[PDB]
Amino acid sequence: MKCLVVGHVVRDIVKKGNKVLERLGGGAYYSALALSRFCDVEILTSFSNLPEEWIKELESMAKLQVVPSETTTTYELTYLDGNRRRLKLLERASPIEELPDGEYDVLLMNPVAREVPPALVTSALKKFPFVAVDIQGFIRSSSPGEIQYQPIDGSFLKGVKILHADLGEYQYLQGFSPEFVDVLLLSNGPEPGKAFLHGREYTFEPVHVGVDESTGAGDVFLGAFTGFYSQCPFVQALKRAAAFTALFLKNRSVDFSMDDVNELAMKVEVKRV
Ligand SMILES: Nc1ncnc2c1ncn2[C@@H]1O[C@H](COP(=O)(O)OP(=O)(O)O)[C@@H](O)[C@H]1O
Ligand SMILES: O=P([O-])([O-])O[C@@H]1[C@@H](O)[C@H](O)[C@@H](O)[C@H](O)[C@@H]1O
Ligand SMILES: [Mg+2]
Repeated sequence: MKCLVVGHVVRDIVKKGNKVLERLGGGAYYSALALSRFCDVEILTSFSNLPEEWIKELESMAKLQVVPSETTTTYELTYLDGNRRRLKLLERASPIEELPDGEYDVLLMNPVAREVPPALVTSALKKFPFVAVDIQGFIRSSSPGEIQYQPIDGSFLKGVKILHADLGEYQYLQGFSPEFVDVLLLSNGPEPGKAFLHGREYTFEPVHVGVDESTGAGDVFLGAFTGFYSQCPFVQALKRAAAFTALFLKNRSVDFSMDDVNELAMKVEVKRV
């Protein structure tokens, strides 16, 4: 397979206690990282400058298509536990307005700062047969600071194959019922999550891991699920996505074997109804 992941790569300023570091982040990066274990990935993104080593990391995992920009999207993430976080947008790269006219088995739209208009999802749903979406960058407002949320109508998501939102993000979605999409992944950090298959609800319990931050969790979970769902029954795909994401969080990498994923996935609880 061949997939296109769309959205800004980010200069993350990660703060955990009194400690601060810069690293590569973004929905596009993290979702591509997950999908790189399943397929050839390309990333449609925008940025201005990034460190040579970060550009090498991206180009080792994916072909890059970069919309010119004079700015690079930059977020400060402050972690008070592993999941409870403050996000502050410091800088935003150029919007993404055009899709390539090549042919991909999967288009995954994962913006972080309103860089993908709803209109582009509608274009994508016509020019491509399989579209997956993370909602995060659609419900955030675009201006600098502590992030604000804006509700949106969900009707444009009809036809989306797989959609992911965490619990706090979901409440800003409206004109929306889960059956608008083939699979809704509704996650809640370390706590139990929900998955809907054609609107029928399942619950899942993630693998317990002790982490000082969870940056990229949702992106990896969406990316890995999209990969497993293409080659596993629904439930198994859910379990393997959870396990993969759990391995990513402690390894903060995707440099573990698929056999370990499959072993861990056996222990993930999933219930129907
Ligand atoms: N602290 C954690 N411990 C164990 N698993 C986690 C943790 N945080 C996230 N996960 C896994 O990642 C998935 C998505 O993470 P979540 O934090 O819900 O999304 P987002 O990063 O978009 O907020 C969860 O459903 C869970 O499987
Ligand atoms: O943690 P998560 O929900 O997968 O996604 C995160 C984005 O919401 C955030 O804007 C970005 O700066 C991080 O690098 C990461 O991509
Ligand atoms: Mg998220």
